[PDB]
Amino acid sequence: SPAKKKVIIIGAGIAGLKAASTLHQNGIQDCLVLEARDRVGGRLQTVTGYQGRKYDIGASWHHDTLTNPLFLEEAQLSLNDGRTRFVFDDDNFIYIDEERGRVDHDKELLLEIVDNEMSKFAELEFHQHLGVSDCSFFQLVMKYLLQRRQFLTNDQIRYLPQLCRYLELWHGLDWKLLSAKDTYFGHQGRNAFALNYDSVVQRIAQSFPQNWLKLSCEVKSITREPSKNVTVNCEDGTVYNADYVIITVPQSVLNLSVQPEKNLRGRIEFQPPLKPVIQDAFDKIHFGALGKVIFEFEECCWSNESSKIVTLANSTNEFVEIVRNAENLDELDSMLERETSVTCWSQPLFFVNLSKSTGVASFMMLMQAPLTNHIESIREDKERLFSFFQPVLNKIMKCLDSEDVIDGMRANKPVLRNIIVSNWTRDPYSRGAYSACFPGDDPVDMVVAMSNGQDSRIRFAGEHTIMDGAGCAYGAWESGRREATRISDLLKLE
Amino acid sequence: KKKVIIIGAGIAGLKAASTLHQNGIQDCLVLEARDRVGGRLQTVTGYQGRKYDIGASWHHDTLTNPLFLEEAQLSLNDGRTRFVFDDDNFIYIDEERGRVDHDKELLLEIVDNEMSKFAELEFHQHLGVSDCSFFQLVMKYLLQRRQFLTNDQIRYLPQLCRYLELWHGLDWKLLSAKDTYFGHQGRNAFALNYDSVVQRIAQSFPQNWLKLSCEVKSITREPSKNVTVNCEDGTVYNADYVIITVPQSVLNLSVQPEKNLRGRIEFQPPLKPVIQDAFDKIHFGALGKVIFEFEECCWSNESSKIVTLANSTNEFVEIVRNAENLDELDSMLERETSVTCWSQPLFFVNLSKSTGVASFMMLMQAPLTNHIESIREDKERLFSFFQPVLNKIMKCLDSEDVIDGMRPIENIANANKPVLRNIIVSNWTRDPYSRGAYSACFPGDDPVDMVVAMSNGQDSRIRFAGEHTIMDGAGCAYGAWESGRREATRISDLLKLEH
Ligand SMILES: Cc1cc2nc3c(=O)[nH]c(=O)nc-3n(C[C@H](O)[C@H](O)[C@H](O)COP(=O)(O)OP(=O)(O)OC[C@H]3O[C@@H](n4cnc5c(N)ncnc54)[C@H](O)[C@@H]3O)c2cc1C
Ligand SMILES: Cc1cc2nc3c(=O)[nH]c(=O)nc-3n(C[C@H](O)[C@H](O)[C@H](O)COP(=O)(O)OP(=O)(O)OC[C@H]3O[C@@H](n4cnc5c(N)ncnc54)[C@H](O)[C@@H]3O)c2cc1C
Repeated sequence: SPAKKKVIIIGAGIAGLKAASTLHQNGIQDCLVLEARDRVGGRLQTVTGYQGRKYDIGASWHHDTLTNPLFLEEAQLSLNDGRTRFVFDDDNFIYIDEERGRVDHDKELLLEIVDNEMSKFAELEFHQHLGVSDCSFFQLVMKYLLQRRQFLTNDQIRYLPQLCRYLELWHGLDWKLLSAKDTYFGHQGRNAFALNYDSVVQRIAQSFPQNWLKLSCEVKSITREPSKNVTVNCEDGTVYNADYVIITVPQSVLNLSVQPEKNLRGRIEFQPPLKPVIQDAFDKIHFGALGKVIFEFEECCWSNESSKIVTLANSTNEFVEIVRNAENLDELDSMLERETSVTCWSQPLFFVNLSKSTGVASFMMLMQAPLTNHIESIREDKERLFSFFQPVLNKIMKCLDSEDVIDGMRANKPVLRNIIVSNWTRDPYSRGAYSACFPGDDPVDMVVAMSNGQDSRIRFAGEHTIMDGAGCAYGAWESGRREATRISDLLKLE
Repeated sequence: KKKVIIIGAGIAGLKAASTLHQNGIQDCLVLEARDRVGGRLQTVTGYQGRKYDIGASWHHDTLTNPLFLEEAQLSLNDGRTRFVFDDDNFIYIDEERGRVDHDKELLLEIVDNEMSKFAELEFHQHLGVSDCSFFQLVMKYLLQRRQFLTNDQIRYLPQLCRYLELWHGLDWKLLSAKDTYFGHQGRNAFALNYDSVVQRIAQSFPQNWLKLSCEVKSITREPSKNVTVNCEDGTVYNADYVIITVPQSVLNLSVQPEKNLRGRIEFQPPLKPVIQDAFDKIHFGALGKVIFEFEECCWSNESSKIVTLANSTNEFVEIVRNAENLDELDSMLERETSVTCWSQPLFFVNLSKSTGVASFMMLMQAPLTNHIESIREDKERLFSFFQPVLNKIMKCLDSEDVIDGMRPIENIANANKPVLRNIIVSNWTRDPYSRGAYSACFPGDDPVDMVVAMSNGQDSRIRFAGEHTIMDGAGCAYGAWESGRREATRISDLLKLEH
């Protein structure tokens, strides 16, 4: 009964899609790509909004364009057909405080400058020196303020910590949940806003046999018969046999495997269960929750000075006073515990003014955990969403020379037509955005256990399974290429 | 006759004396060729009593700079102001285009940042695979990334990124690519009187130790147990240990012919190969300074850091687009003079915003430096040479063209126009006791070598100190300061532990 297959890939995200592509390109046939959703792409998904406008609600950028192999590949194509597949949209950040207004490039505040000194401080804090304890990003910032208070103005002490939190939008984590050791990292060059990551997804998906793709099939278990064979079971009853399998489900979905209860959507029952090294790696790495909100307006009636805008959370002069009077990190903690609801100003938010970079009168906004989890939970209540983001949307329009926003969801004033929201934390085949470090996490344990496979036949691919480009679309891509190559060679020696 | 002999009263030599004294060492003296202390640290006085550091000006790497932290503690204790954090957002000016900084369409700072990453990736974990000139490195980048750069970015980015010339005091075709990018361990603090630092240390040991105008010309280390030193005037001192702090450039004369060169010291026996071979790894740049003193501030204090970019050409762009490789671009870059204020980048510190003084402190680099210090006394010519960039700057700062008021001919209808009252220029390249600014790398150079050679010393008795004898803070005031405490400590114990 079990139909024979050379290789069976679980998940049609970019890792799985590139693993299949690699296999076909290497002359391997009789393979399959099992995907639980009714589409390919995984965390790469482009959606349609007001008037046919398109937005990437998952990944949006090609990072590290200096080294990024996926980007380079895409750039080569565009060098021939002259087609526009991406656009370099890095720009000078505009920072907005609710009270003070724009604080970027300010001749008195000089925030970007002290931020740079802070990064250096963090680097001098962990780089080189072995054995330093980890601690949260927030605690790292307080330590910086404490040690350098003699060289900072009251305004810098107040607004710097809030401006530094834009890093929260790189991890999808609040600074008190984020590992200080993982916060900073060098970007290998400018980023490139993909103009349809779906275009990248379809190009790869289409580079191999289409009857290889099986959508809407949710894998529920994988068994290794200690006799060169692997049994896979789709929920739709079908059973398969294969020499090899490449598992590319999110680290969060795979986690479900090391816990009791098998009736969880997306969970895969492994027999034998995943090795202890893999099991144990889950206690040393976690998952962040970066989310997106697409604010679509009728037309562009605001300044297009920049395509990057960050709204700072609220700060107070009281905080400055506490920093001035604290004797040590211990007292600052005590004094800081000063005693109410969560508003659009309770945390930083990162806005992408697509008007300037793509010409579309819309804003792409990034949010972090825990806000992401609350906002996605009420993803349906548009009225409530507008109320929540109304004050910061207004403050932006002010700073960008415009009037308060008008709710046109059902000539001189910005009219909001639609609001789109990500759903990654509530989606069972997602359960979050991507791998992230809580203080104490060592991503290396997971990368090592994943790339060494459960055994010779059961392998892993995905953004959480590799070092360079970890968490990125291109890293997931490379991992796909990594596992398919190892298998092509092995089979090649058949 | 003496226990320790310190040659040079720069900050390296003065710290070394301060230390020895701090460890109760007796009978030590400081021999300085000049008629003052401070070496490359010199604060001069100009119009209306304004003071300027014509040598070192900033405390670099304030996060780790131990000299700076010491000054900071002093300030915490007495409230006296010893420095100010003058880092600021740079204003970049092009003769034709005007301001090109923080531009919504040019975004030069962002690509310059990428430019920096690329440089790290090229020399990263490769053992520094064959260095080239900063200029060459920049061309590689332009070529390899042209597909992702606009025409104007290709034109102005190379010019803007040359601000790095003012950090080395070397033009981009003479500068080592591998050493072009530095750490910058935190903000910089402008010393509000480095003379305060020099004075403090000079006053921390026996005032009778110092001997000014004493040019040392020969250091003889007899296989016995004492060293012999003789100033040019004839006086000969002999001591247990000797800490030589003269600048690398001067020390590099000991390995040349003709002991008639001013400053050159004759070693007996000669400097071992290791040391002499160290000088083969280039070194010594020529950062220079010009101070423009105005009657009063009549320009906008938008920033305290202004950089005028050297002229560029669209013709250059066209060539980057065409070249098919590094060799074709290299040769396709053949344009067949005259040096003007626009032939190189110039760095202007607008002291009005940071220190409330109506002056500009301008930094220049080799080969321009030597030419400008050559005519330092020709005020009229100095004015004509920089007049165009000065006006270009004043225009951008919402002011008028400069008026020459250096002579006793003041006017009354010039209250809205900036009035230049005086110009002050350095003389480091032409001063025999400095012969340049400080250690620097020509492509192919390797500082580690001279550092180890100097650090190791000629022997347990003939030691070295100075901004070229250390790794952390190399070429900086604090590096020289530390190197001084270093040799001091060693010699200290070798004497304290004895009897
Ligand atoms: C909001 C957001 C923004 C992001 N922005 C960026 C960015 O700007 N740049 C960047 O580089 N990265 C970004 N990322 C990360 C990037 O999207 C991911 O690294 C990458 O898409 C992960 O790819 P993958 O192939 O490993 O996994 P997917 O996460 O691609 O997983 C593969 C597939 O497994 C399927 N699957 C799960 N369970 C089962 C099952 N039981 N049976 C069958 N199939 C199953 C899933 O449905 C999924 O399609 C972002 C992520 C999010 C969530
Ligand atoms: C234009 C300029 C700008 C600078 N800006 C900065 C800055 O912003 N920040 C910073 O950290 N550094 C700066 N520096 C560098 C800083 O000035 C030096 O690192 C430091 O002063 C070197 O100190 P030193 O003690 O090693 O040498 P000096 O160079 O201090 O040398 C010591 C002494 O040796 C004496 N000497 C030489 N030959 C003989 C001889 N034969 N006999 C007796 N005595 C002799 C000299 O006259 C001199 O006084 C700058 C330098 C220049 C030229």
